[PDB]
Amino acid sequence: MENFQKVEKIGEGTYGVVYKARNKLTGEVVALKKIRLGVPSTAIREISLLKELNHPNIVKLLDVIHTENKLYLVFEFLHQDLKKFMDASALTGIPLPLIKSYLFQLLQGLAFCHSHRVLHRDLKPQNLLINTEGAIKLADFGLARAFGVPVRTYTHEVVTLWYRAPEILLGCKYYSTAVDIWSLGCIFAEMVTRRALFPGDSEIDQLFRIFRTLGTPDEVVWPGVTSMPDYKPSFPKWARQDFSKVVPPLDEDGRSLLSQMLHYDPNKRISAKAALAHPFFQDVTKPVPHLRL
Ligand SMILES: Nc1n[nH]c(N)c1/N=N\c1ccc(O)cc1
Repeated sequence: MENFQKVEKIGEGTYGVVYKARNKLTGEVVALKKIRLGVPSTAIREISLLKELNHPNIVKLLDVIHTENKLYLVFEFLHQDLKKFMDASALTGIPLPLIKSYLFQLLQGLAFCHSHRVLHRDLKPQNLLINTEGAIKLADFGLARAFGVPVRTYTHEVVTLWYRAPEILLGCKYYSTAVDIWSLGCIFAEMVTRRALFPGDSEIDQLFRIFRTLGTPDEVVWPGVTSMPDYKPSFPKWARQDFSKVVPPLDEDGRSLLSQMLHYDPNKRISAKAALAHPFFQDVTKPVPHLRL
């Protein structure tokens, strides 16, 4: 604050408004997130850890400014998010090579964060940001654990459930890096089909949409599921569909990979590091998007 000229709003994440801003010294143009709330010290301490978790696929946290009831996070500015790009690209879709490049890069971002035991917990197309040179980067990494995840944002807009892993929906309190692999799998499926995979509009709806596509989980596919807090014996028991029906026209390597990322059992679900070795990525390249900013 003080030091920043606000130039436009670009965002209203769960925790507060994001503005494009110019630093009145450095020249530099940044995204300034003004987080509403003085400030609880554990979150300060947590957020500050984030200043060292740097990777070319993680949106750089430039500075943390704590002043009153006032927490501003100053990030690297990128000029659009994947949801806007997807919307823009709807008539033809994102070309597969670009989809592949984006998935590859996000997995790298995740492998990095995961290797330092940092989870995102709330990946969604809105927090995947892209630039003109064919990069894509994860934003808001680590903010969920620092703060919480609320059911509504500061604006009352509802927090999307569409990318939530089933172990979170079933009440697992101590979930793992696997939850980000689930989310990125849903996002990969959405890029390919141009439709969200599981667009739930409540927690039961989200879970039943998952069950309807992947089969109601049981003790066979997921040891320990029926003991989870929010598991009920009364869930309907739906059959698994083929992936071939779910993500046409993804090829067999794509489908193989997606299936591994969407394993019910978080223990069996593919890691980011293992995903990077999958044959899907054998012919990966780094195309430039056509970007109309
Ligand atoms: N549109 C954008 N360009 N660059 C950004 N960083 C950006 N938007 N949003 C965010 C959102 C959250 C964040 O932690 C960082 C940036």
